[PDB]
Amino acid sequence: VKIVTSQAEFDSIISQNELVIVDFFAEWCGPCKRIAPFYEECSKTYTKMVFIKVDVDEVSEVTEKENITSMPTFKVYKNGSSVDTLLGANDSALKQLIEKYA
Amino acid sequence: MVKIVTSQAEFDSIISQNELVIVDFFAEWCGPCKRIAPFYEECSKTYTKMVFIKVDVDEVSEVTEKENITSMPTFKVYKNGSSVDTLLGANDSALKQLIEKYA
Repeated sequence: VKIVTSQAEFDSIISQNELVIVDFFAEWCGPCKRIAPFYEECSKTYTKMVFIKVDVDEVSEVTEKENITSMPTFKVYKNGSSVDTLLGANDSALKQLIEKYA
Repeated sequence: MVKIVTSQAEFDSIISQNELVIVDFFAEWCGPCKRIAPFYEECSKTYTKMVFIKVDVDEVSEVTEKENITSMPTFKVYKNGSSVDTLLGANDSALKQLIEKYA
């Protein structure tokens, strides 16, 4: 699962893929680490969607622009725009979000 | 997509008609078991080399007593009809590791 290291790379991936999900994680956040393996797993089966990760401190610029309050946050983008957004680390909840779009 | 096994005969059959079987010993009274269910179902979709089954410890008492299941949940893997590895607890990272060890 691609970890995005810059604004440019974020803006680029989101703009030239019709379906992208982004997992806003951080190494200081336990729940994020908990759900990572499940996220990795889904990215394997739900091939209609591009899976990326963004470390909220690593790319501050993107977190402040995407307005992230709690941790983790999963946002999906369709055609370059924010469409759905889920807060927290629950497996079934995240499954339900992904299936909504693939 | 993950068979719930409802009898010892069926348990025995699957274990013996299949090269690799992983089994998730769950129960409806066990919170942890319910949490890890979606990950297990997901894994079954991708790690196709291996047959995933669930067994409810109380529904199939005879099996849980024979397989000597103490903690909940328990995942066992079987290669060629014999118990080969067993993981206790509901940890996504750990369960992945166990499955990856065989597919």
